[PDB]
Amino acid sequence: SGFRKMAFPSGKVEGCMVQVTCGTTTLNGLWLDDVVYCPRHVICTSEDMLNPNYEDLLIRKSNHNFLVQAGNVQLRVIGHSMQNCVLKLKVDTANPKTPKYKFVRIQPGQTFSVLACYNGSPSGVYQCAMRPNFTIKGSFLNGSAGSVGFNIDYDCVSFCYMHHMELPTGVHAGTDLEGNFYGPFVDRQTAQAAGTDTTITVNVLAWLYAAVINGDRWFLNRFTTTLNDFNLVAMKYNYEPLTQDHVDILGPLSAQTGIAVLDMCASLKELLQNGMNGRTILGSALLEDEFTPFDVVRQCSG
Repeated sequence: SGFRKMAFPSGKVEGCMVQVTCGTTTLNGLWLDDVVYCPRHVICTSEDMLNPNYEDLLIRKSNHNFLVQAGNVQLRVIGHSMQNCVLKLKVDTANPKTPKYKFVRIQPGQTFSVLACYNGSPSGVYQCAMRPNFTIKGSFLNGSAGSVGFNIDYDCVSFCYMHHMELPTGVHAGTDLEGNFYGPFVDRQTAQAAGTDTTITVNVLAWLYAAVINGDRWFLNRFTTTLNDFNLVAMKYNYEPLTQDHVDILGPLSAQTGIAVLDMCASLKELLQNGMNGRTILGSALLEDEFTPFDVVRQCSG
């Protein structure tokens, strides 16, 4: 029993982490086969980040200007190109520790693990969600750019995030491993406010089911509700609409607990309207929305 925010084991990703320096900026790169992926603002000085012409800055750079280090060992760069907001550095040595891997672009509300790095060296791993406004609430310091987010199926690593930017409000923005940003953000130091965020309703419900499985049951009321009536109340508290697809995803958790999804919705309605009255659920005093139905199944019935 018990329930915690759990990341995937990072080992397979740790063996891919390298350090990339170009002139004076230093950050993290991802080494798969004979290519190193990193954020293109490795070629930016602090000055020209306010509005950079990436094409103009890159043309002045040689292969030899890219200093790529895998621990101690230097890696000779023999080619470079720019794909959207990432750089692909071809090296003459393929990473012997390359796992089986995919590149995927995830959906708002999905979760993944982050291996935060500095100077190519992993420092910690944590779990977070892609917010509905396409930010992530990470923990990042300066030089963390190039850290990646991922999921691990069985032996296969699905890379879904590379870190680029910190927004003035303290949330973070990045790309998939093809260099396309999530949401309307750019790797320019200008004004770019996040959209207003919302709560990931399907995740809150999954976390309520996890509570029941572990034995926190005090919030279960005796009522039921329609999907439309639930979505009217969820709208008012800034919750994402719940769809029949979300209801279908919650099915196994419903079967395991004996509680129909619309019944759990009625219980969550009451929590929304009345609050928690100073009680806790799975050790938390607020409604947690960064556990997907799959994270709940992985940790409870697994």
